[PDB]
Amino acid sequence: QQIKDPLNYEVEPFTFQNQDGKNVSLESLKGEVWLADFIFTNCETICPPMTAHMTDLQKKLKAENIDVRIISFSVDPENDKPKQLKKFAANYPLSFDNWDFLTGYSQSEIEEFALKSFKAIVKKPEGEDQVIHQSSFYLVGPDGKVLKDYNGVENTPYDDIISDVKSASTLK
Ligand SMILES: [Ca+2]
Ligand SMILES: [Ca+2]
Ligand SMILES: [Ca+2]
Ligand SMILES: [Ca+2]
Ligand SMILES: [Ca+2]
Ligand SMILES: [Ca+2]
Ligand SMILES: [Ca+2]
Ligand SMILES: [Ca+2]
Repeated sequence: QQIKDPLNYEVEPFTFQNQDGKNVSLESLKGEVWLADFIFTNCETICPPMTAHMTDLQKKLKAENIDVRIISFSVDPENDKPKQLKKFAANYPLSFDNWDFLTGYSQSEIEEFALKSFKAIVKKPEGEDQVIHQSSFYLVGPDGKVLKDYNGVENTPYDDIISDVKSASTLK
């Protein structure tokens, strides 16, 4: 199975901090397939579904014994410190074993990283957000190129994403 019309976007170099305060870099992800999304922690009124979907994705990949990493980038890094990241994650039955939630950057940095790497327009919350616009899941290959995007908000094609993770792993 060969991966379709790959997006081939180049993820910019980065070093951010995870929920345990540990450095995570693009370089550190070299040779690994991974999945990426964009989240914020501060929502009383309806929280977006992305982390819930990603949680069920994480479970499905664990069940097929698939080597993958998961990265969630914060889009409100001023509020989302490593402790807030932990407390958010606590609302979900997810494992940190192959998932990092990242912060340690300004709003400007992440906005520009997201536009260059993923062609995504991210923004701060207005204290709330159902979802404003799409939000997508991205598949990144072992050499740091974005290969595919998927809808993380509704009707996530879990089986397609799993099949693409397996194919992106090939020949290594
Ligand atoms: Ca790097
Ligand atoms: Ca940095
Ligand atoms: Ca940093
Ligand atoms: Ca190096
Ligand atoms: Ca669920
Ligand atoms: Ca791995
Ligand atoms: Ca905020
Ligand atoms: Ca669903």
